[PDB]
Amino acid sequence: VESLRDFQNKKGQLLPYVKVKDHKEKLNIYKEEYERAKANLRAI
Repeated sequence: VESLRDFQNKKGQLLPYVKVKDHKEKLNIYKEEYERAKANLRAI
């Protein structure tokens, strides 16, 4: 039972999901910064 438990533990994995969310928020922040700087320097 405990070996099967650690088997499902090794199955999950979670690292792809956390990398997905990390790269998503990174791209969002980067796009926000790009738009902000572009608008600011266009106005200036």
